[PDB]
Amino acid sequence: VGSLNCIVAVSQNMGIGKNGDLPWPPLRNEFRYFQRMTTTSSVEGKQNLVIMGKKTWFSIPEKNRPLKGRINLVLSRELKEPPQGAHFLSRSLDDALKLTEQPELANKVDMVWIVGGSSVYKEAMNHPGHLKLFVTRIMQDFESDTFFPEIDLEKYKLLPEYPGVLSDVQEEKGIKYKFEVYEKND
Ligand SMILES: NC(=O)C1=CN([C@@H]2O[C@H](COP(=O)(O)OP(=O)(O)OC[C@H]3O[C@@H](n4cnc5c(N)ncnc54)[C@H](OP(=O)(O)O)[C@@H]3O)[C@@H](O)[C@H]2O)C=CC1
Ligand SMILES: Nc1nc2sc3cccc(CNc4ccc(C(=O)N[C@@H](CCC(=O)O)C(=O)O)cc4)c3c2c(=O)[nH]1
Repeated sequence: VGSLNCIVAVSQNMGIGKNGDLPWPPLRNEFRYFQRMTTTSSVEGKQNLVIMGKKTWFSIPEKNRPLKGRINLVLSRELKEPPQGAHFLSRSLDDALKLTEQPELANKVDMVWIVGGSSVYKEAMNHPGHLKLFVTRIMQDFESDTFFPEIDLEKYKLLPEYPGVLSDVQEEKGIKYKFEVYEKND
């Protein structure tokens, strides 16, 4: 199995969600960035795995679930089976990551992408080991009811470049944003 990664888009006040959707109106190229990052696999005959909490799964429009071209794994202790359209169900992040080492998935999975929400980001974000964060900084405050956990910059180094990530300011619908990649190894 290849690298472990989180990806998120976050406002200045560290918001990621409001009322089961995003705090901001749709940013179509930002959404395409998420698709591109999470789907593109650096390894022949493998695809990437996405790990998400149950509310994040249900926050994706049903037409667009599962996330195509990726293996979709949902985290829940209440569900008894994967939701309609999802591929796997685990009861803890440790369990999900162990599952990628089983015979079913060992040779199928390239990158693992944690796609939220707050509790799985926080646990992944303190998982000792080599981890990257792909963070879109939405450069405005937006009312939110879900937030991204604190990024400890002593351990997460902001990388000064990364191939395939644009470095300048982006703007859609009057909203400026920029792309960042962080890396820790501990
Ligand atoms: N801006 C962005 O990049 C993103 C925004 N979002 C937004 O965030 C919100 C959804 O996030 P959030 O509310 O944090 O909810 P989550 O997606 O984390 O869902 C929480 C549910 O997932 C299960 N769960 C979470 N972590 C684990 C775990 N480690 N092990 C087992 N089960 C787990 C639980 O289900 P159970 O009770 O069944 O056990 C829990 O009640 C929405 O507003 C969405 O739009 C989400 C992702 C990214
Ligand atoms: N940087 C960032 N991280 C995350 S992490 C995360 C986890 C859950 C939800 C979101 C919400 N944003 C979405 C929601 C759905 C889609 C979707 O259906 N996408 C299709 C293709 C897009 C299209 O149809 O062109 C797909 O990937 O094929 C794309 C983006 C995000 C999200 C985010 O918006 N941005």
